[PDB]
Amino acid sequence: AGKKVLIVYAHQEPKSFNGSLKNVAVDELSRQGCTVTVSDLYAMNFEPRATDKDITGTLSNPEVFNYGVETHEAYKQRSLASDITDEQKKVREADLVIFQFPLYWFSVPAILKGWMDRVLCQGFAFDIPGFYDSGLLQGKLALLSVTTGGTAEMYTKTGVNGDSRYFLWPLQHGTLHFCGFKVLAPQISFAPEIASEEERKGMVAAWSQRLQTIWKEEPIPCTAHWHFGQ
Amino acid sequence: AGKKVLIVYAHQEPKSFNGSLKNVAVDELSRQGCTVTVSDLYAMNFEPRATDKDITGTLSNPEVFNYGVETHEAYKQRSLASDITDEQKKVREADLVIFQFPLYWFSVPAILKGWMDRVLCQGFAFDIPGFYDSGLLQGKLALLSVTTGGTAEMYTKTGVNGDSRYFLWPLQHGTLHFCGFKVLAPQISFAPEIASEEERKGMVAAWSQRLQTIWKEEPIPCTAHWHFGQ
Ligand SMILES: Cc1cc2nc3c(=O)[nH]c(=O)nc-3n(C[C@H](O)[C@H](O)[C@H](O)COP(=O)(O)OP(=O)(O)OC[C@H]3O[C@@H](n4cnc5c(N)ncnc54)[C@H](O)[C@@H]3O)c2cc1C
Ligand SMILES: Cc1cc2nc3c(=O)[nH]c(=O)nc-3n(C[C@H](O)[C@H](O)[C@H](O)COP(=O)(O)OP(=O)(O)OC[C@H]3O[C@@H](n4cnc5c(N)ncnc54)[C@H](O)[C@@H]3O)c2cc1C
Ligand SMILES: COc1cc2c(cc1OC)-c1cc3cc(O)ccc3n1C2=O
Ligand SMILES: COc1cc2c(cc1OC)-c1cc3cc(O)ccc3n1C2=O
Ligand SMILES: [Zn+2]
Ligand SMILES: [Zn+2]
Repeated sequence: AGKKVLIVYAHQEPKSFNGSLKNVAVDELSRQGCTVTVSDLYAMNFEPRATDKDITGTLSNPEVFNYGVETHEAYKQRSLASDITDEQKKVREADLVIFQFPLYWFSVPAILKGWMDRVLCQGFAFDIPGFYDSGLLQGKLALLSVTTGGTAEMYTKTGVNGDSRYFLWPLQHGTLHFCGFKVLAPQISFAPEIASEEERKGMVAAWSQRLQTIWKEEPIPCTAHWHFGQ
Repeated sequence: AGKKVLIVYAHQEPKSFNGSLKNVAVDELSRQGCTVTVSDLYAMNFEPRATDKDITGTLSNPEVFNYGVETHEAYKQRSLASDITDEQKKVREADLVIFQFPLYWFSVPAILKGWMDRVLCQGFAFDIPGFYDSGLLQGKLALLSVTTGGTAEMYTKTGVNGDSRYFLWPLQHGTLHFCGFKVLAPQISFAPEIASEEERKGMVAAWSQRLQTIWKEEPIPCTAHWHFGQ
């Protein structure tokens, strides 16, 4: 060994700027000798809803359904639906998880929100006492690669949309950090669509360039102060 | 006369704490003589995924699928999927929209994130320009009614999960304010699974009692400072 990378990718269109950034991630990490896996959520028609279908066979209480409880129990009893256990297997084996998505409403698209809701269950991603620093996925790196509609000016502390780190908190701290990940600095590709075919190629290339030294990188301190303070 | 209310409700179990909060809201608004509609997302089997199935007419650009561009043009042409347009009709008629959901990863369950992704499209909820204070849904009130797993103390600036207002940002500001809603103070029912019987009953009745005077409330100043202080 050797390192393993999972790219969780959430875009409808392979020719898109998200497609290109995913293809460049695959090419470059593959070049370096890395083991690479991609979850293309839309091509998988990945199920985003948290429902009782997520548990196979019979339920620990079919009278009052409690998703958190029943999925925890199904995880321990190897009874989670196979789309979920497949995703968990890829996360278990990965040293680095990259999420590649367009910003939808200051967050992840719903299909990707559902991956997080469904795959990162109690028992697998976290437990009492295994959370934040002690989360079950400790030692793994996570990285957000996000494209925006709005320009970098719009995302400053006194722009319309506030500081980028404001929306990153629920994903980076609330989700990734809670599960044990060390979170690398986000990669935000601002406003690809109102940009020349040449600021674009430079955005794709700095992503490609950045992946070259990805393993030497230091994890951000994932704190309230990092996201909000000075 | 004569207010209209929409409750967008995202929970699997009618007998849950969310279910109760939703029932008391129906009962209380109904008692006041308000017109009440409930979108029960899980029971509608609501589609969270933003796909090309959401447009039924000729695509603007059939070679490269762009979801934001296609749904904007489908909106103006009236070729959006009818599940989207049924929701837009409920929103259009409403004076107040209440979101009732359990916090999933510092945000909304994916089914409800899909509601926001698919229903609040360009042309309907905002335009460029015509957002934030100029958003197209100006005039309407919005309220988040959220239940948590973590306690109020968790949930504080010096607690593990940070201040509760940190995770409201993408939802209150990035989504609702952007579309032009005035945002009412969120209702957060902290840690109902941990609470005693009387503490739960008191939480239900606090919601009930708040709704009695709901139309006399001023919105919050929905800004970086309200969310983040400092
Ligand atoms: C429901 C919804 C909610 C949204 N919410 C927000 C929000 O909160 N905040 C916000 O800022 N935005 C938001 N947006 C806008 C969204 O984030 C952007 O539309 C998106 O990030 C653009 O990424 P893309 O890959 O789809 O762009 P694309 O349109 O696919 O890419 C831009 C251009 O680059 C070209 N291209 C493809 N590959 C390459 C490459 N090899 N090199 C050079 N050019 C290439 C493409 O052909 C295209 O012309 C939202 C959009 C939707 C639909
Ligand atoms: C995928 C996922 C992600 C999550 N992420 C987070 C997170 O990021 N942060 C966080 O804090 N939490 C998180 N949670 C926890 C979640 O927010 C809570 O479990 C949820 O808010 C609890 O609400 P509920 O309606 O399901 O409670 P229930 O378990 O249904 O309610 C608790 C008790 O109240 C009882 N009850 C129902 N109605 C009444 C009434 N009329 N009067 C008195 N008692 C009543 C119920 O019968 C039950 O016994 C997550 C959970 C999941 C499954
Ligand atoms: C500049 O900051 C934003 C840009 C955009 C949106 C939201 C933003 O701040 C909350 C947004 C929602 C949205 C929804 C669609 O269906 C299509 C495009 C969208 N869009 C953007 O370009
Ligand atoms: C106290 O703060 C949290 C509580 C909980 C979660 C995340 C939290 O902080 C980010 C969370 C994720 C989660 C996922 C499941 O499948 C079932 C239960 C869950 N759970 C909680 O109780
Ligand atoms: Zn953190
Ligand atoms: Zn605001």
